[PDB]
Amino acid sequence: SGAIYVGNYRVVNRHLATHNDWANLVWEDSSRDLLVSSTTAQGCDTIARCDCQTGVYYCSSRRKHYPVSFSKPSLIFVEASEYYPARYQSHLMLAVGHSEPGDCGGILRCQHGVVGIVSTGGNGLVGFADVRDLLWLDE
Ligand SMILES: CSc1ccccc1CC(=O)N1CC[C@@H]2[C@H](C1)[C@H]2C(N)=O
Ligand SMILES: [Zn+2]
Repeated sequence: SGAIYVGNYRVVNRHLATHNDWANLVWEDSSRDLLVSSTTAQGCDTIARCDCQTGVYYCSSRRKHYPVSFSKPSLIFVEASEYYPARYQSHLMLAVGHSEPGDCGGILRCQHGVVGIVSTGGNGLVGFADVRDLLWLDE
């Protein structure tokens, strides 16, 4: 679990979105595993606007942060899941690193701010859904 709080928006994994997230829906993209809902309180997270390929992510299954190198956002095999079936996540970045399913929602950050959230992985990989292209989150 986990979310990004920026302005009057809450960014979560679409597969973990709650009833309240869907009742206050702003945008969702099944192909990206993202959902953005509106909030009453103002969030103070900063979204990164960059092309960094290195950062640090939080891994709840180890209670640890790990530094990683990750690929640029691209279309990639997501193993047909319970929430979804086979298809290629768009805007997904991969790194070598530990992850388990509840790891989804952990934040990946670079020196510029939030880059994305854990969204795929397995067999020694970890996938992050990029949010740097969502320029509207800042307004
Ligand atoms: C960190 S995910 C993971 C980690 C180790 C082992 C297995 C997984 C896979 C997993 O259970 N997933 C959650 C639901 C859907 C795909 C990934 C998500 C998507 N974005 O399509
Ligand atoms: Zn950066």
